[PDB]
Amino acid sequence: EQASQEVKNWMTETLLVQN
Amino acid sequence: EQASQEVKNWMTETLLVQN
Repeated sequence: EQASQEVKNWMTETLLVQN
Repeated sequence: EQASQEVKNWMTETLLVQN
């Protein structure tokens, strides 16, 4: 599961800010 | 920095394998 609702939110937001 | 059941499973397993 590369991304999933909750996971997608963190994956994008978290990584988005980092990058 | 953040983990939640599903997120924890991926965060650990996914990152565990990577590292």
